[PDB]
Amino acid sequence: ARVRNLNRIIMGKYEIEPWYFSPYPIELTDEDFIYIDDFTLQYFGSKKQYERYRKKCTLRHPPGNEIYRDDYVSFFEIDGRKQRTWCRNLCLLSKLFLDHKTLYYDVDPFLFYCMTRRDELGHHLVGYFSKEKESADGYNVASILTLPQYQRMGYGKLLIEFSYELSKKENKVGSPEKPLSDLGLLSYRAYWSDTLITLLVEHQKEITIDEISSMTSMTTTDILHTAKTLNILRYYKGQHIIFLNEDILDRYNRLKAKKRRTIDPNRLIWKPP
Ligand SMILES: CC(C)(COP(=O)(O)OP(=O)(O)OC[C@H]1O[C@@H](n2cnc3c(N)ncnc32)[C@H](O)[C@@H]1OP(=O)(O)O)[C@@H](O)C(=O)NCCC(=O)NCCS
Ligand code: NA
Repeated sequence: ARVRNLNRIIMGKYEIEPWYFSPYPIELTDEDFIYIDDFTLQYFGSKKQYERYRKKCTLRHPPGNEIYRDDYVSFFEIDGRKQRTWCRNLCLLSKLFLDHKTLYYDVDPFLFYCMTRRDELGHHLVGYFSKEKESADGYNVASILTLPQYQRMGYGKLLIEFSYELSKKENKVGSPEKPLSDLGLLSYRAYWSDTLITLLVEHQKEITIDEISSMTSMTTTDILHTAKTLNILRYYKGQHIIFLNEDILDRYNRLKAKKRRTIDPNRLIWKPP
């Protein structure tokens, strides 16, 4: 009698191996897989069951409002209490790639921003980030995930950038909830670095902290830590600023050569609470 652990999930054409344990309310059996519908995120212990439900009429994108949509990606705003089942299913899936996450069942306190790539085949959920409706610490991101099959493609950077666009529209500075996983922190540092580097070449050669905070919603702390790592912290005309140098132009051109996608602030049609 084999009592196996969840060693792989079937999502679309991908067979994915979990990084961490997730509290799926499933029976332990001699099999080590479950099916995860790439639309409803619902889980099944048998291909047959998955099949039965695949046939039923359902939307082909996240159950939320599409508040951002460009030729590359779309962002859907989902309210936990308004879509408990779907969101609980999203947290269960997310917990497979996070060392720690709050009780997946309690989704009412969060707002979920899900990102999709649109193909001739429709919407494909590639990542998302959650956010506390009310955060005592002003965190603008609770948990953030790029589905593993789509990692290392720039989507995570898009997710972080979008989270900052909400904060800008909200007229508040924000920072991701601490502590961060090594993966998340390295993604954030790359993002903070690319942002200051782009601001210094496309906006102004010298920028004060307030100006950077105003244009990016980044916190003083994250701005200063980033400016120090790049060695661009200086004092000019009475206040601390970040300045442009040769290394920056170089890094910028390299970044640009990578021809990456970004978030167009003008395409965010959204009003904060
Ligand atoms: C942290 C996380 C969101 C990052 O997401 P991601 O989709 O991999 O992020 P990005 O792709 O934007 O990261 C940029 C990296 O992708 C690489 N990349 C992007 N497009 C590429 C392409 N076409 N060819 C080669 N590399 C590419 C970048 O070069 C960069 O590599 P580097 O980090 O060594 O410099 C993801 O690892 C994740 O969901 N992890 C599990 C959850 C977690 O730890 N969350 C943080 C807790 S708050
Ligand atoms: Na996080």
